[PDB]
Amino acid sequence: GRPLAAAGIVVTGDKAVNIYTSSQTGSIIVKLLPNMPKDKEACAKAPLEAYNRTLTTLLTPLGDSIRRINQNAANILRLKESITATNEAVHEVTDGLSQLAVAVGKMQQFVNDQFNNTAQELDCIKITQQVGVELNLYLTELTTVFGPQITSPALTQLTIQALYNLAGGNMDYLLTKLGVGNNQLSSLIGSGLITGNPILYDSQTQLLGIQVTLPSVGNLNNMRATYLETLSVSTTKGFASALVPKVVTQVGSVIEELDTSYCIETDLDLYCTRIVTFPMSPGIYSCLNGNTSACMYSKTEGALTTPYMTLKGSVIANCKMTTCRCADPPGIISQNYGEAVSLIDRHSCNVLSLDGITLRLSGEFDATYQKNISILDSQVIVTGNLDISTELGNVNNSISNALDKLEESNSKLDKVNV
Amino acid sequence: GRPLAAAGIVVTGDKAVNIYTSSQTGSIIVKLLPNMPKDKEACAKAPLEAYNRTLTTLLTPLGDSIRRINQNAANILRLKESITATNEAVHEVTDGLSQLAVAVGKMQQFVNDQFNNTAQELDCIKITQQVGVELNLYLTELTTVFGPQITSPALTQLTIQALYNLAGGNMDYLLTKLGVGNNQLSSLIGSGLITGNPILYDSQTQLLGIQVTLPSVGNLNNMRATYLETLSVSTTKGFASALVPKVVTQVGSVIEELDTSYCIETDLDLYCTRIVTFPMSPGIYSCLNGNTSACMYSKTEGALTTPYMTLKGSVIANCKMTTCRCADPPGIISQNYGEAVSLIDRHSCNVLSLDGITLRLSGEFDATYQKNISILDSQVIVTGNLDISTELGNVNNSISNALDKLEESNSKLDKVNV
Amino acid sequence: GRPLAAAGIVVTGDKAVNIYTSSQTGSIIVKLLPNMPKDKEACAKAPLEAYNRTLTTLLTPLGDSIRRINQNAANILRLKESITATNEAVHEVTDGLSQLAVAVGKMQQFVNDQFNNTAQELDCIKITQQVGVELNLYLTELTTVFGPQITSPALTQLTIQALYNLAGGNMDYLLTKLGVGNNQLSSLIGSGLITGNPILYDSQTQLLGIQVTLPSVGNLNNMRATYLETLSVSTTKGFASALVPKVVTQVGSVIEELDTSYCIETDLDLYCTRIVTFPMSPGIYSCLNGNTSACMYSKTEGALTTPYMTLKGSVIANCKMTTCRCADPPGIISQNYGEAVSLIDRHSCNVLSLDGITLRLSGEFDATYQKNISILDSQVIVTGNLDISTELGNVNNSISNALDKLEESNSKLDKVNV
Ligand SMILES: *[C@@H]1O[C@H](CO)[C@@H](O[C@@H]2O[C@H](CO)[C@@H](O)[C@H](O)[C@H]2NC(C)=O)[C@H](O)[C@H]1NC(C)=O
Ligand SMILES: *[C@@H]1O[C@H](CO)[C@@H](O[C@@H]2O[C@H](CO)[C@@H](O)[C@H](O)[C@H]2NC(C)=O)[C@H](O)[C@H]1NC(C)=O
Ligand SMILES: *[C@@H]1O[C@H](CO)[C@@H](O[C@@H]2O[C@H](CO)[C@@H](O)[C@H](O)[C@H]2NC(C)=O)[C@H](O)[C@H]1NC(C)=O
Ligand SMILES: *[C@@H]1O[C@H](CO)[C@@H](O[C@@H]2O[C@H](CO)[C@@H](O)[C@H](O)[C@H]2NC(C)=O)[C@H](O)[C@H]1NC(C)=O
Ligand SMILES: *[C@@H]1O[C@H](CO)[C@@H](O[C@@H]2O[C@H](CO)[C@@H](O)[C@H](O)[C@H]2NC(C)=O)[C@H](O)[C@H]1NC(C)=O
Ligand SMILES: *[C@@H]1O[C@H](CO)[C@@H](O[C@@H]2O[C@H](CO)[C@@H](O)[C@H](O)[C@H]2NC(C)=O)[C@H](O)[C@H]1NC(C)=O
Repeated sequence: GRPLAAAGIVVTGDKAVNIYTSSQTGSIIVKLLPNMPKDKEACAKAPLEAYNRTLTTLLTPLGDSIRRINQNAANILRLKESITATNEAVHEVTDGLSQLAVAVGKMQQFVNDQFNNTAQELDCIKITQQVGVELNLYLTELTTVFGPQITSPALTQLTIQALYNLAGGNMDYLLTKLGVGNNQLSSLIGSGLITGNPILYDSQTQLLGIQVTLPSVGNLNNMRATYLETLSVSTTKGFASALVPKVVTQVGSVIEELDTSYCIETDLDLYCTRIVTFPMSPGIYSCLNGNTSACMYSKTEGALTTPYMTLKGSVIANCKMTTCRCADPPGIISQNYGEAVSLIDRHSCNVLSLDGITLRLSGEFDATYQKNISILDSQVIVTGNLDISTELGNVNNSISNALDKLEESNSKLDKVNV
Repeated sequence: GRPLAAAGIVVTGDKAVNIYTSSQTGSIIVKLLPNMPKDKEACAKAPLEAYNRTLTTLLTPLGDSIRRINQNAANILRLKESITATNEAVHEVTDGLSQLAVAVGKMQQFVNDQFNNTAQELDCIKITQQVGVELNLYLTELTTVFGPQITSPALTQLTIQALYNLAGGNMDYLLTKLGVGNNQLSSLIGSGLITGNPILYDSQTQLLGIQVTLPSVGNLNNMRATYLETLSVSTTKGFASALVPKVVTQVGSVIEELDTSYCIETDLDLYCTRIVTFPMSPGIYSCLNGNTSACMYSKTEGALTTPYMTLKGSVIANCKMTTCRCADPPGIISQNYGEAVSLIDRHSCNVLSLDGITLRLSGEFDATYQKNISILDSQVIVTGNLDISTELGNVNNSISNALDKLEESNSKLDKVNV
Repeated sequence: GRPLAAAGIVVTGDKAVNIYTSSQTGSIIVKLLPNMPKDKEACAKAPLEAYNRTLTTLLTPLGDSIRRINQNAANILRLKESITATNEAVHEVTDGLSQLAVAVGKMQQFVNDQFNNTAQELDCIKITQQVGVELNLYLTELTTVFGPQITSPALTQLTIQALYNLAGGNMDYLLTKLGVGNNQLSSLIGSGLITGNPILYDSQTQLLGIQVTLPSVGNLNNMRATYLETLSVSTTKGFASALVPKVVTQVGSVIEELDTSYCIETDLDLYCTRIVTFPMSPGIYSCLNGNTSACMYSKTEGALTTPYMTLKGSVIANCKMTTCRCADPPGIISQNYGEAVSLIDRHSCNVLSLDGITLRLSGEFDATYQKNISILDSQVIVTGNLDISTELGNVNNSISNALDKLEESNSKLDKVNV
């Protein structure tokens, strides 16, 4: 209840009681080498060759710690020597063309077998690239999901992902088989009852095997363990402390001291191997129900003992035995006689100064973790800036003048008599 | 032994005793920047520039927390003007060829200095690629081997790989120097005695220094600590519990209670700073040897105390004070009078329901962790599909007709008289 | 002091006293997807597509555990049929040129639109490459900085980097707000008071949210807790042990026993929720000040109790009740009567053998962790080795002979009469 805080007794903890047993075994088999494409191309043989190599460099130590555990007549002749020499000049132009047509034809299948020789080059780079990145993502994924197991041979608390994969996704089913509620997983994992340890590792196949161990818990209703602490308050004796156990468990109208030696405690759940309770004095039970007039006090204390304590980011102090100075909101703190002890939290004070120390009962820290990616523009020297049109045009035009200069020639024959 | 389980006393733990001391220091110096090729090419300057940058973004915080701690006469003339104009048409075809031969020659050293300009491009990409992947593998390798040390300044349990590297591979030698057996490494690492902490980090060289601390253990034979717990069994008094210590150590015929406050316990090994034993009542020693008739009982118990407990995934319960209902294999469970307490495990029951809770004494979970890699086929627009043969052929053929049309011309002169 | 070691009492621990409270909350919001370049190019859509995919495959499990919690006349005619056929041979050479000039022009815009088609290909690969590597560095960076939080839903000890980012770099300011000194951070983080747990995760935006919890500590000067242990030394009784508490706290001239149940201990700092001290016998206080003649002894011990213990990599043993054999430096060890107990460390012995075990008080292990990167030289088939100069030259030269063979023709006409 609450009136028990009128005798220096304050409830610090309140959690449910559970009984567990490590009677659930599993076996997660991890395939270090991902499933390569059906194409089976040896173009990704480069990124993988290095990936598989960094696996042996990373797993061997782990596997090691397991394996060991007339006058005109001269003109008619001159004309002959003129056209017999003209044909001599045409036969050469023909050789220059019949050999240049080869220099162009030879250059055809060249640039063709060089662009087609690049079509298979760039094709490989894109594949190698994708694989190189996709393969790195996996190695940085395993060292996160199964890090704890890779980094140590002995039992290590599993990873959510590792467990998520174990249940095959269907989590609500896994929990039910163990007897765990939805609002109890956070504490279940944070208890070290979900451990795992490597068992068999193959260097060749790169296939890691892990042995999982899960607990079977049985919740106990109507039974809740309560943690109790006490401060110093003046009484009939004078400056004494209330006498109450540290941990108690209640069922209906039965209250007894709980031995937390057989149990693993959390923030809101206690998983116990066994339950051992002890009978408490009748004067104690009477008090814990509300009868504050039943609690016994004693001077079991020294001079260096503190008149306060910490509870859930708060400070519970006796402000009549110590001046509670509230800094941020100026003024001295106190409480009605109904409560022998004052509770100071964030709702009434941000900075407090007690006898000796100065605790800060408030604070806020908001930060952002991001990354600014900047890519460099590597100017590629490769450019398509070949301008041979100035020469090409002078040909498409020079040919025109060669055709008409011939037309005049061929038309000068239309005027020949005989 | 086993007959002690006839008085409600059950052996839960059984481990060897060890004496240890943190008198072994080491120093692992990690080279964050790998050994670059002797070629010293500045083609891998891109992947490294970013890698070295993410190291300072990842290590600075760590280093920070350390730095601060006639009528025919007209024909003879007409023929002249016919061939003087024909040569006029040949001189132009020559200019068109002598300028096209340049347009082709200029295009030669172009595509040549563009394919050769690509031969050094693709060459760089392949290098950059390999480095980019190889360098990522290392960063995802260090955050796994030396993660614990990078993530925290204070002492942190080393990684198998970190230790494996420390011993230089030869592990059997390292253990011998510390006095550790082969079948004792699993517990040795899982004790937190193999810790390490960063000491000196250089931002420039990217060279991390870690201080290792190893224990020197001395095994004690003939001495084994045994953990003992007790349940409630009806006796001369009626509904009482046997009185026996929690931890005891035996040597030959000497049995005494062991103080486990100076020791770190494991699954099968206890590493102790010291050994403190206490003498136990003669009535106790007599019992632990086999004389069950010597053990004393007492009603040190409450009403909320459990009539059972958990042991190695099993449930040891008194099935005469509580109805043990076996679910999976229907039927009530009990045991011969020879054993006051019943042991229920997987070999006799898969699901049990006791007074209050229902524990599951069996379960199997097999899962597989893999990754399906699928690469995309980026169709490269670059193709070698230049078909200039239709035009090329029309030349290799048109030249033939130009050669024979000239042969007729040159043969029409063989029939000239003078 | 030191004279207390003349009664078998040795100081093992010496740390400062602190009062803490979890009254400091923070919220680190992590942007899983980095800030892409302003260019917004879809050329990095490949590496990111896979990166974002491995995030959902890595975070969903985490988010899941939160969402649910004449005769010559014949000659004048023969000459006509000679040049009319010669022009017939020139008109064809013209067609072969006017069609080859097209085969070259068509090949111009081809290799041009294939090199320019590659200029945008290589450009993309370089971008994709840089992004692929830069993006991998981030995923291997987060699984290290926020690994503990990604791997578990419940509270987990933060990472230096995570905290460094929280304080926005300015660390000296953060500590001051909590009341932590510079030479106290190592112990502060290694206490589990700097915890954090995921609270909200968005699958779409890939934005992780973590709730941070920091303590507010108030140092206590003039007060230092001291850990005390005792060995067996012969006295008036004979073979007994000194009687002194395990932990004590002193303030000025006030010495009392300290209850370390409310406190978290470290290597040099104790962070306590509260301080509970107990009064000790006057005979005890007198001794701890120096009056060794005031300490009481008792035979509270068994036969299996050890005559030694471990302290900071050393062994404190009674070398008059046990023969201390120093191995490395041969000889038996002992100490002046002034000190009832001998302290054996590295400064006086490297290997020791006591009654039962043989501890090694010295050792050094230096190792180096590095990586040798070797890149492969993938010979690119793409080469610029087109040598069409042998054919090109035969044209540039054949044209010369065609020009002069025509010059003779055109000069044979200069000798024509009419
Ligand atoms: C990954 O690399 C390791 C490197 O050791 C390879 O291990 C070899 O496995 C073959 C069989 O596949 C054995 O015959 C060899 O003895 C191993 N190498 C040596 C010399 O130890 C392994 O093959 C690689 N995995 C794959 C499938 O690529
Ligand atoms: C990364 O880039 C972002 C976006 O440009 C930067 O965001 C800035 O944040 C600061 C506060 O920390 C603001 O004052 C600026 O206005 C923001 N800039 C803009 C234009 O958005 C951020 O500074 C960069 N991160 C670092 C530290 O390099
Ligand atoms: C890795 O990157 C860091 C970024 O800080 C580099 O640090 C520089 O180191 C040089 C000496 O090599 C110093 O002169 C500079 O002051 C440092 N940079 C600054 C401005 O802090 C470091 O050089 C890089 N490492 C290598 C070898 O590439
Ligand atoms: C990845 O690919 C593998 C191989 O194709 C898939 O394996 C399937 O596994 C399921 C059971 O989980 C079987 O029912 C199928 O027959 C398997 N397929 C084949 C053809 O082998 C697997 O499903 C894929 N992983 C996921 C979940 O995407
Ligand atoms: C990263 O990948 C996830 C894969 O689930 C994407 O999730 C989708 O988010 C869109 C909105 O952006 C939803 O409409 C879809 O329903 C989600 N996919 C499905 C089918 O679950 C997410 O968009 C990706 N992130 C980015 C920004 O690329
Ligand atoms: C990686 O390369 C380095 C540098 O070559 C090697 O360094 C050698 O280290 C050993 C001792 O471990 C020396 O004996 C050699 O002289 C060193 N070699 C040289 C030339 O420096 C190292 O061996 C390589 N690492 C491994 C194990 O492959």
